[PDB]
Amino acid sequence: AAAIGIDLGTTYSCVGVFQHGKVEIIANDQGNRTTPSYVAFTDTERLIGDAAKNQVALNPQNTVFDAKRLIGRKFGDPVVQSDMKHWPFQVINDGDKPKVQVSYKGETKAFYPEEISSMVLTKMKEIAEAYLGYPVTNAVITVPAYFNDSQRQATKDAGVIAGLNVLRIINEPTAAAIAYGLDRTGKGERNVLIFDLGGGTFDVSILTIDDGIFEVKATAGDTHLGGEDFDNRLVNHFVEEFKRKHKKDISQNKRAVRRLRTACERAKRTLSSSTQASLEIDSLFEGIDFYTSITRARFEELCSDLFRSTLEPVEKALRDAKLDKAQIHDLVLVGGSTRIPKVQKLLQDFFNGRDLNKSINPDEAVAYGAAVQAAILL
Ligand SMILES: Nc1ncnc2c1ncn2[C@@H]1O[C@H](COP(=O)(O)OP(=O)(O)O)[C@@H](O)[C@H]1O
Ligand SMILES: [Mg+2]
Ligand code: NA
Repeated sequence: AAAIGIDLGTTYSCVGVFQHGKVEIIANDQGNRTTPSYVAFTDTERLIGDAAKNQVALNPQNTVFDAKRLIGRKFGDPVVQSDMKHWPFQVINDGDKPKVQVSYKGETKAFYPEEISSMVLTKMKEIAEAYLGYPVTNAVITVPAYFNDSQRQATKDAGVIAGLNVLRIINEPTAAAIAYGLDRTGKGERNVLIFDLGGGTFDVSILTIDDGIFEVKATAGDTHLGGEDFDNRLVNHFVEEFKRKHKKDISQNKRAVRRLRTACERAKRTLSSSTQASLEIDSLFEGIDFYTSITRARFEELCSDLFRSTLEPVEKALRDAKLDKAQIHDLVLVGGSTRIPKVQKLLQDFFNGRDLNKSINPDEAVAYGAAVQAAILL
């Protein structure tokens, strides 16, 4: 019975399995190799993953996401108080622990963050079981390197609730290094920089590896910079373009904006491989169809300040680790947003033309390494 490796992401989760000498990343019901970390409650159903994200415009108060920002924290934690103000769902205090309160099957219900995350883990477990054809019970789950003991415990608890035997909780940047075989060095210190630009967060880690032992030397980043911010820059551009062309301001209509945001996230992905993308949304606002386009160059201009800002935490991490650029042996790209060509150019230029490790889809690298580690531990 194969053990699985699970990246339980802030915005997207991913599951892999090591089998027959190789890692397979497992696609879900809709054919997608990553799954949104969303759960929604309706009058009749609990929806998890793609199905939950796909109805967020319809049902915002009862569609939960960002549980990883709450997990293992206390209600009065300044991070929780601050993050709350930008979620459409209600967070309440039950004994200084946060709970999310929703309507389900006509009743008010409340769940701890680890219960919400357990629902995402259940889906990841089910996706794996459908592919393997038998039940899976053992898993490695990853967490950010900066998670404390309470956040690690709560993550393990989420796995227990989902029916998993959690073999180990390992750090995300460590998992990514393992995916590339960087744990095998021989004697001698190797310094690895993991540049992880995901959907909601930006993490830079410098690892030193010595005889297969990992040390985290420095971490930096920004817990509120990621792909979602690039989507919002596109949204704002198109709200303005709609206002010009149709002299109407859609910004007040929450449903129109959410539908526009969905379309922008899709166009953004297209711009990683093409130089132009089309947007076609029927009946966006008061019956008006919005059919337009955007070039890669314009997208890069709209986000240029955000892209450039990713280099300051790199500089900071190097300083805290007391390392020069030349002393970094390997650069590893992690996170879906590192597929953006301008982000790759900025990092490569900053490192004076060095190669980037990017042969493993960056949004899959953490699950990949977790899967390798799971098989070892079994
Ligand atoms: N081809 C692509 N081009 C640009 N951004 C992408 C692409 N594919 C995925 N993304 C972005 O990656 C982000 C999710 O990153 P990921 O690493 O999968 O999640 P997490 O940060 O939750 O671990 C989303 O913002 C998504 O739009
Ligand atoms: Mg991630
Ligand atoms: Na992820």
